[PDB]
Amino acid sequence: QGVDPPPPPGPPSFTGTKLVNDADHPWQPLREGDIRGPCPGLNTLASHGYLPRDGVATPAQIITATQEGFNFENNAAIVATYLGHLLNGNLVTDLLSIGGATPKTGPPPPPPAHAGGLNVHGTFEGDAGMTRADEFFGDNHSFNQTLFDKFVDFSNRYGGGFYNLTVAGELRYSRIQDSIATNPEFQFKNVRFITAYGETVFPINLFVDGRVTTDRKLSMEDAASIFRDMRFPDDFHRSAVPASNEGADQVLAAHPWVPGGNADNQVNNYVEDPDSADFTHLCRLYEFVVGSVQELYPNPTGILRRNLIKNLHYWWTGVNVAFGGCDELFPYGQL
Ligand SMILES: *[C@@H]1O[C@H](CO)[C@@H](O[C@@H]2O[C@H](CO)[C@@H](O[C@@H]3O[C@H](CO[C@H]4O[C@H](CO[C@H]5O[C@H](CO)[C@@H](O)[C@H](O)[C@@H]5O)[C@@H](O)[C@H](O[C@H]5O[C@H](CO)[C@@H](O)[C@H](O)[C@@H]5O)[C@@H]4O)[C@@H](O)[C@H](O[C@H]4O[C@H](CO)[C@@H](O)[C@H](O)[C@@H]4O)[C@@H]3O)[C@H](O)[C@H]2NC(C)=O)[C@H](O)[C@H]1NC(C)=O
Ligand SMILES: *[C@@H]1O[C@H](CO)[C@@H](O[C@@H]2O[C@H](CO)[C@@H](O[C@@H]3O[C@H](CO[C@H]4O[C@H](CO)[C@@H](O)[C@H](O)[C@@H]4O)[C@@H](O)[C@H](O[C@H]4O[C@H](CO)[C@@H](O)[C@H](O)[C@@H]4O)[C@@H]3O)[C@H](O)[C@H]2NC(C)=O)[C@H](O)[C@H]1NC(C)=O
Ligand code: HEM
Ligand SMILES: [Mg+2]
Repeated sequence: QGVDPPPPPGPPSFTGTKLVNDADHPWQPLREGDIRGPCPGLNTLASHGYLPRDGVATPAQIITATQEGFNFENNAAIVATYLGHLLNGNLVTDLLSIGGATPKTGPPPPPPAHAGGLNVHGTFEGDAGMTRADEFFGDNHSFNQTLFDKFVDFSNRYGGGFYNLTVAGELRYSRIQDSIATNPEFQFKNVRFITAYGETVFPINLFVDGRVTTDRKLSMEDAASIFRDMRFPDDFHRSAVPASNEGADQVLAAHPWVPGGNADNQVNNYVEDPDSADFTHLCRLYEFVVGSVQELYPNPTGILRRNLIKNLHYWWTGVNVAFGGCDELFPYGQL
């Protein structure tokens, strides 16, 4: 009772700004069974009906929604979506939960695979987020007001009351320090190291109304609306261009940092990891995930094997462009 996975959707026909908070996409409250998770973007899209409102969707639905709702760039959408799906989705039913585990993704895969959703900590979701607390403290998915207060503080201190690139640079480093000091299991390597810098600029490039073209900066009201209430600002117009992680290099430059983590279940004991992916060694990330998938799926056969092969190729198509050329791996051979 499986599905044949379609290739990834391409870019939208129209790539300009438009009203996305419109009559066909109203904010609605959560009903019982509806799933939300650590991504404010996907949360908002589900709560406006760009995604299924229950928070379970196909990879193709996620790509279309991120493009339609926010003008997320096509390749960035492919890289993030199939990463999330390979690690956390059900490859047979072609369904991914944007939060925790649910029967809505269908019959479970064979362990060690889990199809447990974007909430699963360790390989995609990780530490030193802006509005979510590290998993060590007990909840890696819920909005956290204490962290949002720090968001506001840093915006007051560095951005005249608004979130801009200067704020992003300072906040990213401070949050890393918070975790070093307080989380003995703190990890900041591989996937998390790369995705964390991109996440800090998404509020600027995607959450700021697209009619704003000079001095792009996010108000705390708009930040609260998306990060906490999963709601587009009134009359929200998406980015006038497809966009992703522009400026992430500047965030790293403001406080140069190396992948690693706290060693030996001890705080204030951050050790570099020289084998981790970084921004000049991106193909390492590709290989780490192919390997993680091999751990989840040690001996797949049948429809599962087929869908794995397809989804792996789909992910490579995005990664190849985004990382500037990586040799494709074939852990389960070819079709
Ligand atoms: C995110 O948000 C933040 C917040 O909104 C934003 O910050 C702004 O960033 C810009 C720069 O990008 C800031 O503007 C710059 O300010 C520099 C520092 O200003 C001080 O020093 C000036 C130079 O000193 C001379 O004069 C003093 C005596 O006053 C003397 O001791 C020195 O020896 C020296 O001779 C000084 O002129 C300036 O005072 C003026 O401005 C203040 C207000 O800031 C005003 O109260 C004064 O009356 C007076 O008008 C101040 O004391 C400054 O050096 C710098 O100038 C360069 O650039 C301009 C053009 O941009 C050139 O004309 C000039 O020749 C220099 O090359 C520039 O003006 C701005 O102040 C920040 N705003 C805030 C609120 O912090 C970030 O940019 C945002 N980040 C992103 C990524 O967007
Ligand atoms: C919302 O998110 C926040 C931020 O993550 C959560 O709050 C944190 O909760 C943890 C767990 O209780 C706190 O951890 C402890 O912090 C000590 C350091 O405190 C200093 O620094 C912080 C900021 O960096 C200041 O707030 C604080 O006043 C101090 O100046 C550590 O020394 C503690 O270590 C002990 O426990 C660990 C774990 O068992 C051991 O490994 C250590 O050896 C040691 O015994 C500890 O880590 C943390 O301080 C909190 N941070 C903040 C900023 O408040 C919220 O719980 C979360 N939920 C909510 C409330 O919405
Ligand atoms: C394309 C598919 C997407 C996937 C699979 C995805 C997945 C994730 C995951 C798993 C996290 C949590 C990582 C963490 O902080 O621990 C996350 C965080 C985040 N995502 Fe997404 N995301 C996607 C698209 C988007 C889009 C389009 C935006 C913006 C419009 C966005 C904005 C964010 C932001 C800002 C965070 C950080 C939240 C915080 O630190 O408080 N994402 N995403
Ligand atoms: Mg996190």
